[PDB]
Amino acid sequence: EVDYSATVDQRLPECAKLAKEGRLQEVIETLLSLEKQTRTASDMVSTSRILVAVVKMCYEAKEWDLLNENIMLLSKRRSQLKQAVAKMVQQCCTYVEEITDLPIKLRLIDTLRMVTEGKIYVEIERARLTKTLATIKEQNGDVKEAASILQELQVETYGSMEKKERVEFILEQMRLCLAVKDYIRTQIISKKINTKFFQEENTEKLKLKYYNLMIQLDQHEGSYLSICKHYRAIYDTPCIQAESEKWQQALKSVVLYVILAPFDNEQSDLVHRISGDKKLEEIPKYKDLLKLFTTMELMRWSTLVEDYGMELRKGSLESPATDVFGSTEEGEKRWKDLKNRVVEHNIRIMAKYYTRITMKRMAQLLDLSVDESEAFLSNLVVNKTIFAKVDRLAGIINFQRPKDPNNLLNDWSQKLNSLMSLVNKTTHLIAKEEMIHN
Repeated sequence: EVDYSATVDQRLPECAKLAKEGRLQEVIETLLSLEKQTRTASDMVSTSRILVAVVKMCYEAKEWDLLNENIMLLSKRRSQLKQAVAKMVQQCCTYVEEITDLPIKLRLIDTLRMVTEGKIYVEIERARLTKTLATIKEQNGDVKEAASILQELQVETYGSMEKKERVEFILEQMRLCLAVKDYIRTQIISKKINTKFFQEENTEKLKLKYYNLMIQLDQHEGSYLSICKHYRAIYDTPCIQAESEKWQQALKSVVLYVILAPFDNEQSDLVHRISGDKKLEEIPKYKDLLKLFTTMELMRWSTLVEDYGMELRKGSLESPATDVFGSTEEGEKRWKDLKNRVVEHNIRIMAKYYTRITMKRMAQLLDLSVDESEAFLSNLVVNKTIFAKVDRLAGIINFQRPKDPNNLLNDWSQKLNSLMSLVNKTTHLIAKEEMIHN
């Protein structure tokens, strides 16, 4: 357009000197007139410098009220250039960072966040400023208010923000929600992160923070399998997989949580996947333990305790123990759940092999009293986990379902089919033997 350029180059140092002398209101009025001229001229580079010089002038002179009023007026000028306001806010957030006085900084943050509300070109600043506000509202107590302030920011919609900073914002939102114990909101916010982003270049810190936050979230609910998956995701990070003290702990937690997960197709598949790892040999006590949950035999709770409890609960100096079975309340609950998993595995094995078993023998093999074993079996039967009929009068447990004539005759027919196939295969093998020795 008219390209003022040097016109503001002449003015700005002069008004800066006058401001240092003490004249500000007249000087800021002169810059208001010059800003009007540039804005009508639509000179982006001149208007941005004018606004930046104005806010710097009101900042260096400690004119906090004047700075806030100038920000309000300059942001609200008619047909203001958006980039000029963006540069002005970018310069003002630096002053926000520099200011250490809490009330002045808070008022300046409020003004900046109210002038940048609902505007795309300053969405990043109002984001970062909000983060700063949240920090101020957390280091001074009142974590609930900081969580509420950072929660309303829909950072996933902010297109200009870098994906890395967006993920950092979501992680901070999740951490604040966890700090106020808002696990439902933590799940809702966790849904906003695509885990594939952690397969990219150097962002392993974000991956570790995200998966630790998810571990904390799922620990409260008790979803052991999800916790095991999260720990397995931590185990695959190159940073953790490069230090023994880190990947060993991660894999210890992986094993201890895949064991705690109730048996299903997914749990068995995960156990098989983990057992294929060779790094388990660096921690045999855990590896053998996993083998104990893979073998199709009875395992005794007393033997399991006397062989692994010290290595799991108290641990060793050479191999530190995870917090999975620590002395805290969560550790005690996980220990009880481990005993439940052991007895349930024993009941599964006893259902595969036994057809009928005495309640006394079942209690003896479960390291439980008759009443405790019967209650556990009843709980399993009601949940349709394991079929069993308890003739309590005779103290008998029947794992054998009544034989449908369809089922019996189908077993007979399957035997016939296998017999015929084996006869054919034997005939072919006989033909090969005839060929070889003729």
